[PDB]
Amino acid sequence: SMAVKSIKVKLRLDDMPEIRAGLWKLHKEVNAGVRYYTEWLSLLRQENLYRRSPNGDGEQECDKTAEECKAELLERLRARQVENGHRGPAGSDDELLQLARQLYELLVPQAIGAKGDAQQIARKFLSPLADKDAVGGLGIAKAGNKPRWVRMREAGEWEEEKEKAETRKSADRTADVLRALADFGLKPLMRVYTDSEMSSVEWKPLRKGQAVRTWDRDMFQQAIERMMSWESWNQRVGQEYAKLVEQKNRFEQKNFVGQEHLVHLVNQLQQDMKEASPGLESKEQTAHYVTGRALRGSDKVFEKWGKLAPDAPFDLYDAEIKNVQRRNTRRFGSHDLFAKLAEPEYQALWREDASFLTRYAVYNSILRKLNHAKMFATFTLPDATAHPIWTRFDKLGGNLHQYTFLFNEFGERRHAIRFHKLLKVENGVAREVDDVTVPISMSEQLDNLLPRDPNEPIALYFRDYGAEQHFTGEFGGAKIQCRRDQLAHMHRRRRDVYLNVSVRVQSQSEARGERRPPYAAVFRLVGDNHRAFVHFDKLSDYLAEHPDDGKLGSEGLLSGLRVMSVALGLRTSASISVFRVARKDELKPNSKGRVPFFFPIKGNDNLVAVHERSQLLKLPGETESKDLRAIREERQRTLRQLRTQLAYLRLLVRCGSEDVGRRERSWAKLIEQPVDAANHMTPDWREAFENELQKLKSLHGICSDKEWMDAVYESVRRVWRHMGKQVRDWRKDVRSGERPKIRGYAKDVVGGNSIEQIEYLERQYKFLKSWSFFGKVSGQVIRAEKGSRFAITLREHIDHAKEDRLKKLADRIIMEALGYVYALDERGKGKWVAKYPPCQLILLAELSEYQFNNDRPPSENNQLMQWSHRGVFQELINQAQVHDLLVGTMYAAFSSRFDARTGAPGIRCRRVPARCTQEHNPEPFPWWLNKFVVEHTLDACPLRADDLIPTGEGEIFVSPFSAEEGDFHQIHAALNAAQNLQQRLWSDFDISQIRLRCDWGEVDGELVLIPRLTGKRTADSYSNKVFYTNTGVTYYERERGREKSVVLMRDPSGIINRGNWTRQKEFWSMVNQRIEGYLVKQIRS
RNA sequence: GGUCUAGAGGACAGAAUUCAACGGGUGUGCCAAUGGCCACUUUCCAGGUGGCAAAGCCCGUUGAGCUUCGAAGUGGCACCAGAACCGGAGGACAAAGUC
DNA sequence: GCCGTTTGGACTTTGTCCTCCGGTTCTGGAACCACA
DNA sequence: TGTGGTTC
Repeated sequence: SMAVKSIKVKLRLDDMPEIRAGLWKLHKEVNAGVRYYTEWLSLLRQENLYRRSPNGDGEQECDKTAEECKAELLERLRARQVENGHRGPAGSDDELLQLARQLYELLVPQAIGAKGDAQQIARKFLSPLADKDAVGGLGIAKAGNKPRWVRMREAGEWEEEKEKAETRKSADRTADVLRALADFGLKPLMRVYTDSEMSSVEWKPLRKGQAVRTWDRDMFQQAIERMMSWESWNQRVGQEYAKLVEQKNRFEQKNFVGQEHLVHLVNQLQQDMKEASPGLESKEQTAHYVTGRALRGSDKVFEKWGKLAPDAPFDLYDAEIKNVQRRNTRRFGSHDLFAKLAEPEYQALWREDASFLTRYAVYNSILRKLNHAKMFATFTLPDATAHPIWTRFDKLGGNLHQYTFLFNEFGERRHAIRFHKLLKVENGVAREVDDVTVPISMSEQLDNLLPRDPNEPIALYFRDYGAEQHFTGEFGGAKIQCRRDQLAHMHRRRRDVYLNVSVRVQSQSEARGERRPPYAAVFRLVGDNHRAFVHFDKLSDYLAEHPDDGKLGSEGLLSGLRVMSVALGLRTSASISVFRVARKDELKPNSKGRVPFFFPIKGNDNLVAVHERSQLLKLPGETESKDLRAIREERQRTLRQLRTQLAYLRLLVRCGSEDVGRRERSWAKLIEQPVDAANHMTPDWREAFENELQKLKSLHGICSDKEWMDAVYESVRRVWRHMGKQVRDWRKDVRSGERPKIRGYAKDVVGGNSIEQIEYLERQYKFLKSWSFFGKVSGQVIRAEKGSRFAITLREHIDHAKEDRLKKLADRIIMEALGYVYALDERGKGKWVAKYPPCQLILLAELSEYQFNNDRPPSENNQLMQWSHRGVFQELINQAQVHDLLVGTMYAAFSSRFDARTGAPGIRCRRVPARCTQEHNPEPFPWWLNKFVVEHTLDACPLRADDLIPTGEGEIFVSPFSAEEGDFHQIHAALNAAQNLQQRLWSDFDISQIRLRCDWGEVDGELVLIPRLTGKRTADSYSNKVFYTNTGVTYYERERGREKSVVLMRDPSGIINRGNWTRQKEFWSMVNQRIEGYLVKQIRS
């Protein structure tokens, strides 16, 4: 309900090692206590425990079976009866096992599917289970917080709330289980950890009537928490595994019921390639099974195969596969699969049903995921070093061991933390102490915290650049943390210790006592994806109640109604456009009186959405220039040299193979061509590689096998030991190298927080991994060892690089939404200024389904991980909670392929750079300019500057503007996609207005396309309608309601095919003809 | 100034372009930002492990020298965390088949 | 023809190791009454 | 604004 934030603080423990040792001892004690109670709960559960399987990661073993638990549980219960001196009934084994299971389901209600409060369960049971004289859980004690009906009776009147206490107390089996434990001599079931032989700490003596310390209550709660969440996963994993088995059986008899002979044929196929595979021996059940990844682009190959003869030779089938791969090498599948599918014995898989293999690929993915799906969640006890939990500290006034944050205890910014209870270790003995004041290391992050009330040392103020008034906040719970790397170690040194303080920050809306900001009732956010929908009924009154008054920054959220759409990307991290809800009674802009761009709003005809500003929120390093382009090439010069040198080293190693026909085909690739025509290698190493080749050329065929192979391996050592020194010097220049470093603020940097700089680091890790695992023996596999770590310092740097990019991206988006701009003065040199009124809503693209998938090529998956847009989406929701900013998503299908102003479909294009058209020393063409010139054969055509090149992936969106051939509307692709999200917000857009999936069928005697009713919007418009044709390309609607489905497209602007419903294939070829076909024809002249 | 609208911090192209003392401090990190030496890992490179060492770092002041108008400038940025878990995919190695 | 993204290299199959990205389930309390 | 057992 309230924004919580963690500020990690470091403790200066240099001048007091007796307290540093006490904190470490306290950390070991709390982990040992949690492990004691967690182990007790696992025995009361008396079910199977599963652990991580060694000697192979994947499956899971049975660490402790149920009979082992029940046997060990009974050993403790019987020994406890003896320890309590029980003289009454001992109870049978089955009675004690049922009582223990009952108690477990009260401690962890998630075991049976119920809900449980970890705070209140641990408070309710620790004393009744560990205090010898406890009366809690029963109905005897008069203490405790008054019930909810007693609070109403005294103020706020009662009748129904006193009934709910009784009917809930009737179904409360706590009193009977505790009395059943008492009758069996188990009145103290477990032991208080601090008051037992397990702890060697000399704790403060127990008070009268005290048996449990505050430390034990911290331990017992953390044991219930980890137990509850794990039990919730046991139920969740079991359910999701059961749904998989149902998915498998509900799929065979619902997809290919009458297609049984094809299933037997593809099984022969999957085992045909299984035997004829020269790769590694198969071990998985689904090995060589037909997957969707291997069938990538099979739709194009099958249509091109249908236009052939079944008895035709291979090459015409094979060259028809090569053409599909050449069209785009990235979105292509397996050549060998299509090579075997062209064989006449397997042609029936794609000839009869052209969609069978993709259906069966889904069935194979269900088979593989079912073979790896777990049935139970692994159970791992806490460990002080391996799997640590952290000792908690309640705030001042809490019920646990508390702490105060001391502002300026030793200086201007020298803060301190006073632990009211702690441990102190002097000459090996651990001793509990009181009132320990510990200074804090300097933290500029702590400068955002200011004390609020002297009488209450919990209140604070919270600073923020995007808030003119500081937020009111309180200190919360804290936890003592140590570094994970300084944890498994022991040594004999005096280990940094941190305190992780939770800060609860109150937003400006929450400070006024409102559940939600007043503009929250205008925007409906649905689901976890925060799908945004506008209450068009209510925004006419909101503008009357909240008129624009010009207040900037965080002071203008209650005046006006603005929305900022964001288009995330890789070249530019964020592209934004701001719109304002205003009456159509407007006027001309300040500059040159050009009517402002606006969108109509559904429902309200008096109100529109006026465009305010559009910007590219480029993180540092996302710029480009002549000098920047050169430095970025030089920073990877030696790296790209060593990468290609390694590729030719492996070619030389294959020449030393024991397989005649491998070394001969490999030795052919070395002597047939020159070594480095592209000059990608270093000069000196290339010369050494040429010497060994010409040396082996004077021995090939002349010498014997075991004498030639011996020379090949000796020439590999000389060249590998040579390149080894090159890799050594390269790394020396990477860590210790003296490259220029920025001072102060500066735009146009080398890498900064750009995707390229992170991949510049990733490229170094990929090569070093390839360099260390490079094998000098041909055919040997070298993988990492079962627990090794590689490039620890570089890997942590790449992760810290992505973490810093993610947080700075979300902050830029929010600072812009709030209306703040970081501007330079050179007399102040950069300062956040409130320049614009704020936006109450940040509109993102709904991309929850754009996840990593095996169907996508591994490159496209790699980009999605570099991008990590879902991480940007979650970081925005976190940082926006304090600023009362709403973050919502919009249906993003075809957001970048349709015009935001016109509505006509378009093509992403690039413009020719002037480096390639200047007559004085022209630079070579890029990759996209070459592919475009090759497709249309424009070698003798002179390109000009800023020539549009339709590539389908550029940063410039081009759409036809009218029937005039060449009349184009050009705009930034990311900003067009950003404005499209805005246009869809105010019009209540649905994909059914542009795209429709249909199936053939009979309705009124003629063959027509029946549209698929997906969602209530599609059913509201096209349920009673149907589409007919005369040519098969342009469809028209009626009013009555092959085997594959047909997708219909529509131009809302009426420019392409007069906005009639068109088949998807011909529709986009018409868009291509009016853009690509025109630009190509004009270039030819 | 050329190109392109959204008319804005507009967008693409172009032309243009650091020491030294002393004092204080070193939360987690990034910005061209990945520490150094020695030893061990059979062997040289990579990677790992251990040890050692001084610091390297910022902030302030006083001096120097740079570089633009005697004055100014020689650092900026972001930060919601903890534990366990279940998934989703990458990376590397070898063989084979492919633009 | 491809929703969303768009890198120099791109693509598939087999097994086995290290890493990263995404999402779940718990958490980072409150308050009364006898104490001596 | 105590703690420690106890109830919400």
